[PDB]
Amino acid sequence: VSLMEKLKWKIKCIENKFLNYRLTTNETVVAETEYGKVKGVKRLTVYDDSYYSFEGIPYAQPPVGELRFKAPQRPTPWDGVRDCCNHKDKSVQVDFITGKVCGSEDCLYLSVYTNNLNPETKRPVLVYIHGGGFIIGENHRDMYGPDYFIKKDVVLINIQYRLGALGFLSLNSEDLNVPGNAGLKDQVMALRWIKNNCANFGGNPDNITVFGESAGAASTHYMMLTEQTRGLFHRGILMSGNAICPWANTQCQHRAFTLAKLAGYKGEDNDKDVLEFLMKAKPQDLIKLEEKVLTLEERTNKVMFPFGPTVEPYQTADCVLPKHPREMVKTAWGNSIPTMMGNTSYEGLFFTSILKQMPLLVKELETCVNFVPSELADAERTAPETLEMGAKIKKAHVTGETPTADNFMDLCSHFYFWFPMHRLLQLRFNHTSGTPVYLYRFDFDSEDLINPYRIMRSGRGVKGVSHTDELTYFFWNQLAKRMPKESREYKTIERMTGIWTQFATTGNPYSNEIEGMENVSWDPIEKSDEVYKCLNISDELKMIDVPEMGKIKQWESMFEKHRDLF
Repeated sequence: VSLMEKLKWKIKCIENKFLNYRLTTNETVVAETEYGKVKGVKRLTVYDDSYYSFEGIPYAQPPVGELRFKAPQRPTPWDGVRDCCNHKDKSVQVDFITGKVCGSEDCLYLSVYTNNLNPETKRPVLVYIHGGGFIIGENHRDMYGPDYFIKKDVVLINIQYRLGALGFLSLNSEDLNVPGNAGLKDQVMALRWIKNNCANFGGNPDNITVFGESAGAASTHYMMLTEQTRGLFHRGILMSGNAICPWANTQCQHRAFTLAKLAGYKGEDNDKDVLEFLMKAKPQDLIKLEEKVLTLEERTNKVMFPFGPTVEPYQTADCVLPKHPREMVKTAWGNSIPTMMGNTSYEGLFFTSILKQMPLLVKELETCVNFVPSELADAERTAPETLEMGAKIKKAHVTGETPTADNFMDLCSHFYFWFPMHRLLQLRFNHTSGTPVYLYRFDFDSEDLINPYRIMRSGRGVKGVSHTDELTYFFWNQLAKRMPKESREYKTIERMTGIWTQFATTGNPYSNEIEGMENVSWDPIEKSDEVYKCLNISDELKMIDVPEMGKIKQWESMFEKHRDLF
């Protein structure tokens, strides 16, 4: 990331600190939790609203020392008042602006926000799980500010969970009790804390919505798949992702050794000696080296991250993913709760940055074999069957004689997002009570209001609605500003938070108290539907047929001779 964006960020960081001070009040409050009392504080928003803020509530034991890489344990109760007027640190990770490691191993906290601590009726409980590819992210308000949501009458909660190798190391040896998915197991324990404590903040424990975007979307989906959380929450919103996206799981059991070697380990590939080294290494050193773990083969086959969600090699008490995600949909309690899913209108436009450093990636579209789903393609991607699937991909996205950058980013929309969405819907249809699923397509483009991910994807002065462009209209961030109430930006904030809160409350996303939904008749998807219908969210709110349907079906035809793998 460029030196200018670095200094610009440094200055906005300094601004945000002083703003946060100014926006604080002296009105402190105390709430009960099952672990003991917590002291929160009231804060202001730039829209002259206010909210109670409880930050830094522990939901797990600090996972340091001997607890590193392990499933989380319940925190120790205290008797007195715990100070929750300040945010805790983020999970150890590489900062995308600076490039330096930041954060701490002590990161298993959550934040509770609400405009009213003593509501006359118990409120909808909304739980946000952040994305960031399971390797970056945080619940700090400089990134996920509750300022928009607190205009509505909900309780909003933002969790953290362990990222990267510290969150997702996995070892085969059953004796060492590092099966994997510790970060997911962090999410489960936060959910249980939210179940049992949200009433003390005015929340309805029988009306909880979990939602997330990107890796947060796949997390939300994982929380709907596992037996560990059955009945815990009642609605789900999958924003740009789910658990069967190609990036959303990987078998990483051999990569521990690679990571140890990068970090100075001398010895042989056996799990015990690997684990002992990794247990004593500096967290920052482990996180800094994660970038180098993936081989060239793996990157070529589109493996995006070294460590992440995985099928655990042996079942333990806290086990979360005991089979491949596709197999879990077939037995998932979450299949029978109201669900909303959706994508932006140009998801893959995100990858512009990566394309500018690697122009060669656009030649991959000449045969498109590297984009054939892994479970279908051969090792070298050279088999005649593979070139044949590759061809079907190429006819779907290459518009001219020669492949373009837009063809590429278009393909990525489908490879990483639409096609996995299509596979999940169809699969879910086969194994469900018949609760509704609603589709949206976020198609609103503005550059007047942005979020920090635009800095990352080099999204300055680039038209189209990329992956994460929608977060801008849900949370406050330190790049935001107060928008006039008549602006298209402000109106979309109202519409977006309105719909989400409407769905959180009723399990139905439609309301005519939302401006622009007058002629909207938003139906759920039926299995009988050959074409997906979704609410397209732009300057106007209009029900349409999913524009990406034709390509979606083209991708499906790769499974013609392999329908059981669909």
